[PDB]
Amino acid sequence: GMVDYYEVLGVQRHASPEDIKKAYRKLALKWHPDKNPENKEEAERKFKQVAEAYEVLSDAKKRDIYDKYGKEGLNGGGGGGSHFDSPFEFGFTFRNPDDVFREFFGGRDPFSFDFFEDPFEDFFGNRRGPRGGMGNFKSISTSTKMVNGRKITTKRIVENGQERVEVEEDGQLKSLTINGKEQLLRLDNK
Repeated sequence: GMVDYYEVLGVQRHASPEDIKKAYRKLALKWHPDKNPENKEEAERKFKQVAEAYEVLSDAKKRDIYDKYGKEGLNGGGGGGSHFDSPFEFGFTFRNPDDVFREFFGGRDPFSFDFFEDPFEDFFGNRRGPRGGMGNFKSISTSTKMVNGRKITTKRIVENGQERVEVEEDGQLKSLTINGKEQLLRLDNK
């Protein structure tokens, strides 16, 4: 009948490889972890499914199998009674969906721009930019002590060459300094 991966892509069984590429790219954005983190439940599940769907469905070796079977799947060739040459299952494991998207996109929004959607030009940091960026951290020094029953924690965080000191008391930020310039926390109403 049809291959379930088509339903994952949201297309018809007669969709071309190029149309598979379309759905793949579109859904890569649509259900991207950073696109819809609010519904991470539906997003994660479908996002990962898209990885599998694309990789397998787009494989000519699997298409050969599907053509033999008639898109029947379970023992399709036997049920249909077909006689075509096809590749065999050799105990192949499942691939990390994240690695799939890493290969083809880099784990990033397919429809993003390096000149317009610059991660390092984002006040809020909703483009995988600095301020919590992986590989951007040089070194973090953490030291905690007890003062009059109070938990005093000081963190020296170096990121992108910039140093910021964070001093907390019982889990509450008391002082914050950036490159020797103390910032006023009263301005932070987030």
